[PDB]
Parts: sequence; C-alpha cells; structure tokens
Amino acid sequence: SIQTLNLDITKVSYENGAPMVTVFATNEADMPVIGLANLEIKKALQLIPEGATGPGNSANWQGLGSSKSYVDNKNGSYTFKFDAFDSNKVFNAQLTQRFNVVSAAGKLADGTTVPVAEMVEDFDGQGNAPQYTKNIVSHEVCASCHVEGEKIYHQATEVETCISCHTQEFADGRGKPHVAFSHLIHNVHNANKAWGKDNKIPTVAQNIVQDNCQVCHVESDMLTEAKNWSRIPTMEVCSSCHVDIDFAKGKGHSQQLDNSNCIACHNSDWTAELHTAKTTATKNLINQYGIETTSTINTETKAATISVQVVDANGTAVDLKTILPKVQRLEIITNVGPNNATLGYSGKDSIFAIKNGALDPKATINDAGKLVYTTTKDLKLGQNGADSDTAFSFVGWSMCSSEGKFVDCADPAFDGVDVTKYTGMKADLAFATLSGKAPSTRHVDSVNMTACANCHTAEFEIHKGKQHAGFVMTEQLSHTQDANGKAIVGLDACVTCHTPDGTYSFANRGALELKLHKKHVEDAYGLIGGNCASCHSDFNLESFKKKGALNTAAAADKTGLYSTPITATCTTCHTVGSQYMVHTKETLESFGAVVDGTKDDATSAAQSETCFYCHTPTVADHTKVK
Ligand code: HEC
Ligand code: HEC
Ligand code: HEC
Ligand code: HEC
Ligand code: HEC
Ligand code: HEC
Ligand code: HEC
Ligand code: HEC
Ligand code: HEC
Ligand code: HEC
Ligand SMILES: [Ca+2]
Ligand SMILES: [Ca+2]
Ligand SMILES: [Ca+2]
Ligand SMILES: [Ca+2]
Ligand SMILES: [Ca+2]
Repeated sequence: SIQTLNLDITKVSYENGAPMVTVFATNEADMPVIGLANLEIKKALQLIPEGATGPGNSANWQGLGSSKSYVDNKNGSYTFKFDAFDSNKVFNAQLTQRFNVVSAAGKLADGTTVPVAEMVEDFDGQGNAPQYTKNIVSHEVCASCHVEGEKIYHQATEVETCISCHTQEFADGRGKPHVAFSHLIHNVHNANKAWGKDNKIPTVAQNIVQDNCQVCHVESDMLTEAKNWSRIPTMEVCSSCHVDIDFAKGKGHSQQLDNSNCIACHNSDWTAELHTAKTTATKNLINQYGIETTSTINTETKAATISVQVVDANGTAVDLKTILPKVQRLEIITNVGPNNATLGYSGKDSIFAIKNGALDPKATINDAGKLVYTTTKDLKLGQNGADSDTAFSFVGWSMCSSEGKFVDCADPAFDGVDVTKYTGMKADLAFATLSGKAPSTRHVDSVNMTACANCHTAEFEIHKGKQHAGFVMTEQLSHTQDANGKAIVGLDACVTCHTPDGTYSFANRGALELKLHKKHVEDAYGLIGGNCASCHSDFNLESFKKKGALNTAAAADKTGLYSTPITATCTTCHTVGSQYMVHTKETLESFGAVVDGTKDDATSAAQSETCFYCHTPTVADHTKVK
C-alpha cells in the first residue's frame, strides 16, 4: 500500500533535560502517515571531534542511549521521550548531537502495509542545526551492489545505521578493534584477511570491489567530510586491508605508537592518487581510441564484409597501420537473426583478424586505413524468416599496454593470460542485410549495461583473458534511446556467441536468455536474490513471439536438448524436478511446453506455451499470477 516511508526529525527540545524528539512521517505522496507501531530512536549519539582523543585520530560517535517510548500525535508526527537518557553521564551540549531513527516494516491498524525506513539527522546541543559533522559516505553507494531496502548482512538496511552502532566506543567496550565500522567495512570486502567466526575469506567481494575506494568514497557537496578517506590516515583503518604491518613492533613498517605522524608522510594527494592510479590509468587508455564499424552483404555471394575504422578520442580517423604494432587482438564474430540467432555457436563466423601486431591473412588494411574482413562461414541469410535477413557482427579488441602507456606487442605468441600486459578497448556492433532493406535489431529495452556497470564498473573488460580481447561495452554499439533520449548500451551483441543453441557445449545454458540468470543466481545470490530490478527495468514479454527453441541440457550422447522459450527462461532458476519448481514435467507439457526435448519439437511448439495466461510477471513482482 505505502511505497516509500519518509521520516524527518522536525524538532528537538532539551528544555526538560533529556531531549524530546519529534518525527514526522510521510508516504510517497507526502501525505502524513498515522499509526506507526514500530518507530524507534535506535541510537542517540554525540560527536567527539577529530583529534580530541589524540593527535591524528578520527572523530567518534559517543553513545547516549535509545528509546521506543513515543506518542502518536495523530497527524503524522510522533514525539519521543527517553526514560534513561545518557546513562553514562557524558552528555555535552557543545557537541553535535545525532539521532538514528528506524521504522520496521509492518502494518498500520487498518492493515496498510508499511515498508522499512531508516535515517539519521544531526543537531547542535540545543536542537538547532549542527556546527560540525562527520559525513563521509551516504547510504546510496551501498545500493549500487546490495539490494536497497533489504538488510546488508544483518540489523539494518542503510549504512548510517551501521555506523551509528559500530562505533569506536562499541569496539573498545568489546575489546574488538576490528568491529569498529571504519575497520569492518574494508575488512569484509578485502581478501587479505578473513572475518567472522566462519573465517570467511572475502574472495567474491574482493573480485568485485577490487579495493576501488571510489565505489564508496564519492566527492559530494552534501558530505563535507568526504575527503576523509585520504585525509585521515590511522593505523586502525589502514590496517583493515594492510593486515601484515605491526606498527607497535616496527614490522613491515617503521614503529608508530599512535597516529600523530601518519598525515605528515602520507599526504592526502599521495594516498588518493596511489589507490586510484590503476583504474584511472586503464580508463584513460580505454578512452584514447574508438572504432566505427560497418558491414555489407554481397548480394551474390551472401557473405558479409566488415570494415573497422579506428578513431581517436575526438572521433578523428586513425589509419590502423599507424597503431597495428600495438594491437594485441581484434576479433570479429558474426551471427544471423538478431532476435533469434540461427547459426549456433559452432556455425558462427569468427576470426582473430589481428593477434599481437600481426594481421591474419584473411584480413587486410585498405588504402583508407580501415581493416577489412569478409566472412567465410555459410551465413544462411534468409533461410529462417524475415529476421534471418540480418547479419550482426561483434568486434572486440585490445591494445598492448604497460603502466598506463600503450606499448608495442613485442611477443607474437603472447597468450593473453597476463592481463597486466594489455587493455580491452571499446567494442562495436554492425548490421547488414541480404535484401538491402533496413536491418532488424534485438530489443534492448529491458536490460542494459548501466545495470551491469553498477557492480562491475563502466570499464568492465568482459571475457578478457586467454580466450578474448575483452569487450568494453559503450555507446559505440548503441542503436536506440530510452524515453528520455539517453542512448541505450544493450547486450544484444553478446548473442553472437550466446545463441539459442548454447555456447561451446550443450550443457552450459549458454543462450543469453539463460546465461546471465544462471551465473548470478549461482554466484551473486547474496547480493541479488530474486531482485530482478538489479538488472531489469522491465520484462519484454513480447520478445518471446520472436524466439524459437532454447537449448537447456545435453543428451547423454552429448547432443543438444531444447525447451520451449518461456519454460527455458523460467527453469534456469526453477529447475524441473527440484524443490524450486512446483510444476512437474507433465504439467508443463500440458501447458504446451517442451522440456529438454529435441530442437525440432521445441521449435514446433515454441509459440504453444500458455504460461502467460496465468503468469503476469513485473519486475516489481515476477511471481505474480491471477
Ligand atoms: C549485466 C547484465 C551484468 C553482466 C553482463 C555481468 N554482470 Fe555480474 N557478477 C556479480 C558477482 C557478485 C559475480 C561473481 C564474481 C566472483 O565470483 O568472483 C559476477 C560475475 C559475473 C561475470 C563472471 C566474470 C567475472 O569477471 O566475474 C560476468 C561476465 C558478469 N558477472 C557479467 C555481480 C553482479 C551484480 C551484483 C548486484 C550486478 C547487477 C551484475 N553482476 C550485472 C552483470
Ligand atoms: C559493489 C562495488 C559493492 C559496493 C558498492 C558495496 N558492496 Fe558490500 N559486498 C559486495 C560484494 C560482491 C560482497 C560479497 C558478497 C558475498 O556473497 O560474498 C559484499 C559483502 C559485504 C558484506 C559482508 C556480508 C557478506 O555478504 O559477505 C558487508 C557487511 C557489506 N558488503 C556491506 C556493504 C556496505 C555497508 C556498503 C556501503 C558502504 C557496501 N557493502 C557497498 C559488493 C559491494
Ligand atoms: C547494533 C544496534 C548494530 C547495528 C545497527 C549493526 N550491527 Fe553489525 N554487529 C553488531 C554486533 C553486536 C556484532 C557482533 C560483534 C562481536 O562482538 O563480534 C556485529 C557484527 C557484525 C559483523 C561481523 C564483523 C566481524 O565479525 O568481524 C558484520 C560484518 C556486521 N556486523 C555488519 C553490519 C552492517 C553492514 C550493518 C548495517 C546494515 C550493521 N552491522 C549494523 C551490532 C550492530
Ligand atoms: C565501500 C565498500 C568502501 C570502500 C570500497 C572503501 N571504503 Fe573507506 N569507508 C567506507 C565506510 C562506510 C567508512 C566509514 C565512514 C564513517 O562515517 O564512519 C569508511 C571510512 C574510511 C576511512 C576513515 C576516515 C576517518 O574519518 O577516520 C578511511 C581512511 C578510508 N575509509 C579509506 C579508504 C580507502 C583508502 C579506500 C580505497 C583503498 C576505501 N576507504 C574504500 C566504505 C568504503
Ligand atoms: C583496502 C580497501 C585498502 C585500504 C583500507 C587501504 N589500502 Fe593502501 N593499498 C591497498 C591496495 C589494493 C594497494 C596496492 C595498490 C596498487 O595499485 O599498487 C595499496 C597500497 C598502498 C601503499 C603503497 C604500497 C606500499 O608498499 O607502501 C601505501 C603507502 C598505502 N596503500 C597506504 C595506505 C594508507 C595510508 C591507508 C589508510 C588511509 C590505506 N593504504 C588503506 C588497499 C587498501
Ligand atoms: C614517514 C616517517 C612515515 C610515517 C610517519 C608514516 N608512514 Fe606509513 N609509510 C611510509 C613509507 C615511505 C611507506 C612505503 C611507501 C611505498 O610505496 O612502498 C609506508 C607504507 C605504509 C603503508 C603500506 C604498507 C604496504 O603496503 O606494505 C601503510 C598502510 C602505512 N604506511 C600506514 C601508515 C600509518 C597508519 C601511519 C601512522 C600510524 C604511517 N603510515 C606513518 C612512511 C611513513
Ligand atoms: C564468443 C566470442 C562470446 C561472446 C561474444 C560473448 N561470450 Fe560470454 N561466454 C562465452 C563462452 C565460450 C563462455 C563459457 C561457456 C558458457 O556458456 O558458460 C561464456 C560465458 C559467459 C558467462 C558465464 C561466466 C563466465 O564463464 O565468464 C557470462 C555471464 C557471459 N558469458 C556473458 C557475456 C556477455 C554479457 C557478453 C556480451 C558483452 C558475452 N558473454 C559475449 C563466449 C562469448
Ligand atoms: C542480471 C544478472 C539479471 C538479473 C538479476 C535478472 N536478469 Fe533477466 N535477463 C538478463 C539478461 C542479460 C537477459 C537477456 C536479454 C536478451 O536480449 O536476451 C534477460 C532476459 C530475461 C527475460 C526475457 C525477456 C526480456 O526482457 O529479455 C525474462 C522474462 C527475464 N530475464 C526474467 C527475469 C526475472 C524474472 C528475474 C528476477 C528473478 C531476472 N530476469 C533477473 C539479466 C538478468
Ligand atoms: C533467476 C534469475 C530466476 C528466474 C529466471 C525466474 N525466477 Fe521465479 N523466483 C526466483 C527466486 C530466487 C524466487 C524466490 C524463491 C523463494 O522462496 O524465495 C522465485 C519465486 C517465484 C515464484 C513464487 C514461488 C512459488 O513457489 O511459486 C513464482 C510464481 C515464480 N518465481 C515464477 C517465475 C516465472 C513464471 C519465471 C519465468 C518468467 C521465473 N519465475 C523466472 C528466481 C527466478
Ligand atoms: C495457471 C493454470 C498456470 C499456468 C498456465 C502456468 N502456471 Fe506456473 N504457476 C501457477 C501457480 C498458481 C504457481 C504458484 C504461485 C505461488 O505463488 O505459489 C506457479 C508457479 C510457477 C513457478 C514458480 C515455481 C516455484 O518457485 O516452485 C514457475 C517458475 C512457473 N510457474 C512457470 C510456469 C511456466 C514455464 C508455465 C508455462 C509452461 C506456467 N508456469 C504456466 C499457475 C500457472
Ligand atoms: Ca529535520
Ligand atoms: Ca533512509
Ligand atoms: Ca578482510
Ligand atoms: Ca558503432
Ligand atoms: Ca500460440
């Protein structure tokens, strides 16, 4: 019923000693929300300033108590009092005062459902605006990778609530320095030491975050202490990733008995630069060059010729001859039928037109300086309906590089395993038709690269390694825009290999409709769960009318098994015969489906599924049925 619950602390009065605190609650239409049953001041704190506990030390949140005692004022406002304010007798009205307010998900009396809400707000010791703050991060950065509105590990859903409990005082009282939040937060994302009684090694978090301070520390005018990540070096925080130093004993580092001299040597400029240098260098290399790719079908031979024009950062032509010694790999993959690829993985056309500065004999550079390659696989243009009039070609490439500079590929046999030796570059996509009519294109309106980029960064070099140059996905291959006119960077190019027939094996669920689900429900469920919005803005259910069969398993003799396309898409996470699929195989067939059968039968029945008579999935709730 209520989509968003807004909370504001509108008044703080110390006129009776302990503060009286009024909160005003509104819904998404700014109407007052009356009848909240689980509103609480989870923490009352005050801010001990930087340096007060010792030279170089951080500011800290000193505890003053909590309260679940409040009156519903019947107008949207709620007024708290404290039965046991400041039981340690440390209150100091010269300090900034903070209240952390939480409302649990639940229902009002009438049964209106109400979602969780959390906030903090800061004041001076009289309830006016505060004079100074410790505002370093905000809760939004966490939502790039952890589902917003759900608990992150435990207790709460917004980082300021974590910070309000995991204080220096909290850590000291337990004798556990590592549970102060500014230690813990880096700890649980960095693999240099384990955490918890389970000794969990954060291998996955390490792979995603990659010690990239900028995914949490973002410059902002609303966060006046945002530069603290480079301006306040302390042994307590820096040791969370640098786990091998013993500052007291002078092991791995000169002895330091306190934090008084850290900043004298570790100046902010150096700490900021050194921890971001590698991502900055790589991103600078990626934005040096681009490519513009065209393709045309020869109407008589039915082969596509692909032309690649390197350009510089301004879009100005660059003869590929001038940089060929630095091109580590360039690959061209061509399939047919963008909405339902027809060549499969084995029948696709693919070539490394360049490898470590060498042109393949099947590719040339023409006098205009463009690279030119003509397909050799039978493209079967026009042999499977109107969609098969269109070939689509994915171009990925990489350039040799060292310490932020492009370099000559000096070793012809370099196998691409050592990714410190080269940079994946901006990939491209080109369309061509046999008929010469306008090409079909795949829908890109339900999932795009901005969502992938929230967790993997916009500079994600997909598949970089021994097998591929690394595909960086940008507006180079955009061919439509959203309702606000912003170019959509789609994943339709990935279908060149992620075909309805799978990838190199029939057992991988390699079709793009299945592959991203399989990978992330298996390896990212702690971050995503059933949160379809982590990738989707909506579902394009109409696209199923353009789909054929989808490969879902391999037979015992290694050949391919196929399902009808809706059933194939749902069963990646809802395996037939498992505890995750109430429908038996027999019931699914009764709904028109083919389940792990032959390509012919699955193709024949592909528009026979009745699933959407009952199922009406939306990204907000994909489980919805009539
Ligand atoms: C948008 C549709 C995408 C795409 C194209 C990819 N991702 Fe993710 N991903 C996430 C996590 C936690 C993992 C596991 C990492 C690990 O186990 O170490 C992955 C894995 C991948 C891969 C595998 C290759 C790799 O270098 O890891 C690939 C190719 C991939 N993903 C592509 C996390 C997320 C998300 C977290 C909420 C988001 C959203 C996405 N990924 C989105 C995408
Ligand atoms: C993407 C760049 C992320 C950002 C931004 C944040 N987190 Fe994260 N976190 C991320 C991953 C890939 C993992 C590993 C998940 C797994 O299943 O192993 C984590 C882990 C955590 C944890 C540990 C709990 C756990 O699930 O293992 C915590 C407590 C955590 N993350 C908190 C957290 C906070 C508070 C963030 C905002 C300051 C935040 N994360 C951002 C990925 C990313
Ligand atoms: C008090 C009201 C808390 C809130 C808010 C948050 N956490 Fe917490 N956390 C709390 C306690 C009492 C403990 C156990 C401390 C101990 O003595 O072991 C924890 C522990 C964690 C841990 C484990 C850390 C480790 O073992 O090294 C993590 C990763 C953690 N908490 C994460 C976390 C997050 C992300 C929070 C905000 C969403 C959060 N906690 C809030 C108490 C409280
Ligand atoms: C999200 C997963 C983060 C990443 C990645 C990095 N930091 Fe961080 N940092 C994060 C949080 C939630 C906090 C606590 C903020 C608070 O209000 O308490 C911090 C804190 C720090 C600090 C302490 C600043 C202080 O005033 O004492 C430092 C010095 C710091 N972080 C440094 C730092 C560096 C150098 C990082 C990249 C290598 C980095 N952080 C990443 C969240 C996250
Ligand atoms: C994990 C999120 C980290 C935190 C917190 C801090 N550092 Fe760091 N540090 C980290 C990495 C991944 C690296 C290597 C980066 C690279 O590209 O080489 C570093 C490196 C340093 C260095 C240089 C290495 C050396 O041998 O001295 C220094 C001087 C350094 N880091 C200092 C430093 C300080 C002062 C921190 C607290 C403010 C700090 N690091 C936190 C990862 C992480
Ligand atoms: C000058 C006398 C320094 C003082 C004071 C502090 N640090 Fe230091 N530190 C200094 C140097 C010259 C280096 C190595 C530089 C390099 O690039 O190799 C370091 C290293 C560190 C590191 C990184 C350790 C590693 O990656 O192996 C960290 C995390 C670090 N220093 C932290 C730190 C702290 C917390 C300090 C105050 C207690 C501190 N340093 C003071 C020079 C000097
Ligand atoms: C042929 C040149 C490919 C292109 C183009 C793309 N992918 Fe790929 N991918 C390919 C193979 C041979 C495999 C392994 C077999 C399998 O099907 O799993 C993969 C695997 C993936 C995975 C799973 C995790 C992994 O093994 O890395 C994902 C998530 C994936 N592929 C995604 C993906 C995307 C988003 C692409 C377009 C940018 C893309 N692939 C293109 C082969 C090829
Ligand atoms: C990123 C890791 C994803 C998550 C999380 C979810 N989906 Fe997805 N989905 C993803 C991709 C790359 C694709 C392929 C798009 C293409 O061009 O083929 C899909 C596809 C679907 C479809 C097909 C219709 C469409 O919009 O393309 C459906 C019905 C679908 N996905 C459902 C779905 C549901 C219900 C999810 C939450 C449990 C979900 N997806 C999550 C990537 C990702
Ligand atoms: C992985 C990306 C999934 C895809 C693809 C589909 N679903 Fe799903 N579904 C998924 C999860 C993680 C869950 C949660 C299970 C739990 O108990 O937490 C669900 C749940 C459902 C449900 C409700 C559960 C039930 O027993 O009925 C329904 C009705 C459902 N899912 C339907 C459904 C359909 C029709 C799909 C294809 C369009 C589909 N799901 C895909 C994860 C994923
Ligand atoms: C009405 C007669 C239905 C038809 C036609 C289809 N499904 Fe269904 N499905 C239906 C119900 C009442 C439920 C349970 C809803 C709940 O919340 O419990 C489901 C469930 C699913 C699920 C989730 C299963 C699970 O998590 O255990 C999936 C993935 C699913 N259904 C897929 C699906 C397919 C592929 C269909 C066409 C072949 C199909 N459903 C048709 C009701 C009905
Ligand atoms: Ca206010
Ligand atoms: Ca909030
Ligand atoms: Ca760690
Ligand atoms: Ca282009
Ligand atoms: Ca039909």
